[PDB]
Amino acid sequence: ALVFFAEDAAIIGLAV
Amino acid sequence: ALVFFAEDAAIIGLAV
Amino acid sequence: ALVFFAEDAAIIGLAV
Amino acid sequence: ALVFFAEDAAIIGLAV
Amino acid sequence: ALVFFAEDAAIIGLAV
Amino acid sequence: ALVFFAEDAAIIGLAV
Amino acid sequence: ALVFFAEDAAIIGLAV
Amino acid sequence: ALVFFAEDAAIIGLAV
Amino acid sequence: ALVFFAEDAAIIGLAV
Amino acid sequence: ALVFFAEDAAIIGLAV
Amino acid sequence: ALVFFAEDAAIIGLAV
Amino acid sequence: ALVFFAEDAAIIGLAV
Repeated sequence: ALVFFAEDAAIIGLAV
Repeated sequence: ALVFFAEDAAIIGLAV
Repeated sequence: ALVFFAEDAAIIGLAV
Repeated sequence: ALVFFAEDAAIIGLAV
Repeated sequence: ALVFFAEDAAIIGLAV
Repeated sequence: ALVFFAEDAAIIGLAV
Repeated sequence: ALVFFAEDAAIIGLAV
Repeated sequence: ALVFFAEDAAIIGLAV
Repeated sequence: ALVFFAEDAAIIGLAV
Repeated sequence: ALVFFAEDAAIIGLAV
Repeated sequence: ALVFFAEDAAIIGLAV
Repeated sequence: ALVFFAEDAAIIGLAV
């Protein structure tokens, strides 16, 4: 799976 | 809001 | 073009 | 995280 | 199918 | 323009 | 609604 | 940044 | 395949 | 046009 | 919910 | 990388 990143604090993974 | 990242140079935020 | 990032290991570019 | 909405019944969250 | 919402006035469905 | 919605609290517009 | 464009020939609308 | 196009009238930019 | 357009200068194709 | 697939039962087309 | 498909091996569901 | 599918004929991969 791919893991995108986004700041939400911390930078979290968004895994697909 | 979430902040995505992209290189455009520098790595800019893309906020949603 | 923009370059997004994703972990796949290593963090790869995804260029648009 | 953001929560989008969609009807599926009920209107469910889609969290990112 | 899922139905997203968007204001366009009225709030319309966007069905997928 | 279209206005999507997301909970972030409050439900904010995301306009396109 | 918004109308995006894409070549498919001709350039067609994609309406949302 | 990239600029997408959409008819909304006129054809507007959507910049990212 | 579909070809989207974006200004980047020139208007480039983005083919899918 | 492209036709994506999704299970919804049956696997339906999503045409663009 | 919808289930998209992607090869990752095996073809996995991506449910929304 | 992930490989999505779309009919375009044949069903082609779309790799990310």
